[PDB]
Amino acid sequence: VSESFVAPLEKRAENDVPLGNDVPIIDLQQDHLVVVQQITKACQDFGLFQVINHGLPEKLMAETMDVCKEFFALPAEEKEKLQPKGEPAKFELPLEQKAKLYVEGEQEAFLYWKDTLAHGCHPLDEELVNSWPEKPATYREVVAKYSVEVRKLTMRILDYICEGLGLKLGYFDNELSQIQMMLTNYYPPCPDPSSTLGSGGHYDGNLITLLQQNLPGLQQLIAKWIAVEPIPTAFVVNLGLTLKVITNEKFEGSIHRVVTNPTRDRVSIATLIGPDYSCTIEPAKELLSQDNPPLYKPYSYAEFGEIYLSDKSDYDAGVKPYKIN
Ligand SMILES: CN1[C@@H]2C[C@@H](OC(=O)[C@H](CO)c3ccccc3)C[C@H]1[C@@H]1O[C@@H]12
Ligand SMILES: [Fe+2]
Ligand SMILES: [Sr+2]
Ligand SMILES: [Sr+2]
Repeated sequence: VSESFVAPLEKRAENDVPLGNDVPIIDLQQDHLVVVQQITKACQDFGLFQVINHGLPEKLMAETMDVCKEFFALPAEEKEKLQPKGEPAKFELPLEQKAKLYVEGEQEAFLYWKDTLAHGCHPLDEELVNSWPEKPATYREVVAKYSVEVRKLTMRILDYICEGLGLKLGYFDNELSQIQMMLTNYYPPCPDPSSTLGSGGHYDGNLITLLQQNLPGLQQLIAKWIAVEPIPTAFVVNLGLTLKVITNEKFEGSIHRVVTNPTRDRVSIATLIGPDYSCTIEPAKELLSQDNPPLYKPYSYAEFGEIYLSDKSDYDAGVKPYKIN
């Protein structure tokens, strides 16, 4: 492969990462309190779990994966229409909600073996959807329905989390969940998987992420890496760095990466929900005491975002400047 994609030695993936047998798989059609308790335990101990019987239509999950795969099968001439000034966009602020193709990497500078389609999804209006891909013809109809359903499920999970923490229901149903970025990630086959990464190890910087996958490649850091079993009808829930801060580290964030495959391509669909760039992030005051003093000072989400997107020297580089006590 091109030297551009060669990861530094220490960041390269080992060839035989074991299945995470202890990744919680949570049935949302259990009794209400059982769901609250199992979600709370997974958030406290792991920061990554799967949800099944989650109420989002399996047909809609299949139709969305279909139209996302159809998008990445489009010819160059169509994909150029989402490359500002002839090039993929960068994950840097301002992060606009109009649809673009994105390149990603670390600055021993290297690129991730990944093409990403990203756009905002909330609130859904004519202007936003008109900024989405024109092809395939059904993308806008399908992804509009998908985005509304994934948000519905994410807000249910956040309210289970509220009940587990002892926060009032709807605590996150405000500026803290105003941004909904849908990242469709395309990992083409890689001739040298031993040297490349689909994505380096990271927390998602936002509040919470729901991830739809049907093929292997997602791994979690627990410093042992484990493989997250693809369940095509499930969502992987990744707790974000923002939720780690707001819970005053009562909850773990998900540190995850994606490895490349030499033979087959992979598409994943990540719905990243989190604060507006104008938000102030701090540990929830309702949970603080002399026994539980704040571990972070209040900070600008915009200021955090700039560091999070640029500085990859450590997983929590984004929040290091705001650590106290
Ligand atoms: C692999 N990268 C990581 C970093 C990057 O994430 C983002 O762009 C999110 C989008 O809301 C973001 C969160 C907080 C602040 C700013 C930006 C793109 C992908 C994704 O998995 C994360
Ligand atoms: Fe991620
Ligand atoms: Sr180009
Ligand atoms: Sr347009």
